[PDB]
Amino acid sequence: PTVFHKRYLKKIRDLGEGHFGKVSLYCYDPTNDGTGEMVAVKALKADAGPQHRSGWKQEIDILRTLYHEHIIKYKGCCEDAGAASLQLVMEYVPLGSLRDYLPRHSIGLAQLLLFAQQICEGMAYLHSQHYIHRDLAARNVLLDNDRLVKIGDFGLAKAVPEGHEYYRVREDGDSPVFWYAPECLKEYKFYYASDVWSFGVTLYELLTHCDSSQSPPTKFLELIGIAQGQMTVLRLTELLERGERLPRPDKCPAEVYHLMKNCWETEASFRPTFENLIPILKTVHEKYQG
Ligand SMILES: C[C@@H]1[C@@H]2CN(c3nc(Nc4cnn(C)c4)ncc3F)C[C@]12NC(=O)[C@@H]1CC1(F)F
Repeated sequence: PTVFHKRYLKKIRDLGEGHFGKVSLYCYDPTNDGTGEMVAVKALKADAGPQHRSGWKQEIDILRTLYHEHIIKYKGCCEDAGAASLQLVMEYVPLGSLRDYLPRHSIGLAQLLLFAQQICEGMAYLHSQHYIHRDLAARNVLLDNDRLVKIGDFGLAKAVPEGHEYYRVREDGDSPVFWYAPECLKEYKFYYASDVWSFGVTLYELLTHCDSSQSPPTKFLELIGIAQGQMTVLRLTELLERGERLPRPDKCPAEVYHLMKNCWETEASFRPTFENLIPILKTVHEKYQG
């Protein structure tokens, strides 16, 4: 409901961008004095079509309903007269994404497990509100302080229909395939369990400290190869169906790797839910925090 008046918005730097969206940091100063609040502003590119324009409206609506300690804070909207859509004004998360953060900050296993737990809390919340995320990756997890993590982007989030257990996707070129379960790649259906597979990939990223050479696209493309034309996805699907998985990250405990493998069961019904993961991670965290 909060309206941001464009006249007090001053652009500081870009925070990120995608094919149809862009996030920039702004100081919102209705005085030009020392009370200026830092905000993250997501805008939809003016050249986006009706599909993305309606998806944007839906994305804005999704963030307005969402309220949880491990979900980025919705702040308000304002008129993007330049793009004739609204702008999503959210809180500014200071330390960035774990993808930006982890390669430069040697973080302990215990803090990593705490992040993992917090991601599950935020996700079990999203799923209780009958929404699937569809883009759960370390790049979408913002670090507030060394003990507070938040899911900070919902560009692909969708409402799970009333009499349904999954959503029909209709796959595109922007689809994060290396974070996707077999049922997503193959049957074009995204379940609540499909987000759990993606969490297993995010957990692998956390345990590799988001090292680019150890990344899911890097490791999967090494296994599939690159002379494989129009068949990266088919070859990814079949390696997953043969039981092939991302390797065990160096210094990752065997029990935690087992948990990652359990999130990556080929059979979606065999995967734990996020509500199931919370007591398990709470307990594995305490264990390594000692
Ligand atoms: C979580 C992922 C990125 C980064 N975002 C945010 N980043 C921050 N803090 C921060 C501090 N340094 N850095 C680099 C980033 N605070 C709030 C944010 F909302 C939102 C976002 N989504 C996007 O960027 C999508 C891709 C697009 F459409 F722009």
